[PDB]
Amino acid sequence: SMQLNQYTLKDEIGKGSYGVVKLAYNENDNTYYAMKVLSKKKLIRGCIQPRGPIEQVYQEIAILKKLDHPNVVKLVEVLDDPNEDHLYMVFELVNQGPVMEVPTLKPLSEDQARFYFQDLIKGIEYLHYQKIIHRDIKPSNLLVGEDGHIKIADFGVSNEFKGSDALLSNTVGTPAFMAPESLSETRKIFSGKALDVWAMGVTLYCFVFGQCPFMDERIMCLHSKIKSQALEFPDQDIAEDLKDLITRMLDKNPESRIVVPEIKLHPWVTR
Ligand SMILES: CC[C@@H]1C(=O)N(C)c2cnc(Nc3ccc(C(=O)NC4CCN(C)CC4)cc3OC)nc2N1C1CCCC1
Repeated sequence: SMQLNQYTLKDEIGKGSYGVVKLAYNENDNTYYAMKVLSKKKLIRGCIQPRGPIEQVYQEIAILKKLDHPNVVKLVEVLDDPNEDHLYMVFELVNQGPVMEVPTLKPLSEDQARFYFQDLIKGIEYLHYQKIIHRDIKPSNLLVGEDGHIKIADFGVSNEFKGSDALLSNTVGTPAFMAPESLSETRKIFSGKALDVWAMGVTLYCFVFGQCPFMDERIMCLHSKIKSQALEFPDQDIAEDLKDLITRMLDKNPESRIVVPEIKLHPWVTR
């Protein structure tokens, strides 16, 4: 292990382009946390020129500091010495980790999917209320806590807006979960809340089938399938109310796509 202020850093629980995540034991309160460790030098290294990479991280932090909800992760501390390369983001630990990796041969049951989907609705409703568009909803960003409920993580590409919805032009997120309106070659403008609904719909399909509705290892071909291919369900066999709900979330037109208030009232959700 190693010591970092009051924390004892232990097993590595994650890694990515961002850096790494360590299990961190706080010696003052005898509690485990998740510590994301980022290198400023490594971060330095709809196609708008975004703000710089360290600056994106501070935007993520600013968003996380506004959020306090049982189905959203909780940032507790940021350590950022101006004379050090590393930035540390300390979160409350979410015991059981990501709900699933996709693809998997082990999909969730319909009832287990409903349970988590209800948590996902509650978290997204809260985020939208707080004027945050998440932009990277997918199963691996939904963490299962000790109480068995999911929490929405990874606000790395999330947007904060003022007014009734965001007006977005940047094509960010995970390709398999991006909505068709975000994928035009033509520079255009799209609303944010519907992006999250689309991603929820892909997520729900993944929950019950273990594989995404649009799949291709070639990202260019994946984008084409999302824009042009009709949604199809395998033969293996889900309830018709579930197919209806997924179908409505995966409406390619964001003007007619189901909205969160309606999702809350859908038969599959309320049973
Ligand atoms: C801090 C970033 C983010 C967050 O926002 N919070 C709050 C968070 C809270 N708690 C966790 N917890 C755990 C996450 C992953 C694991 C785990 O078992 N990881 C494996 C280790 C071996 N490796 C080869 C494959 C992965 C265990 C966790 O808790 C015991 N993760 C969190 N994550 C991330 C979610 C994926 C990476 C970390």
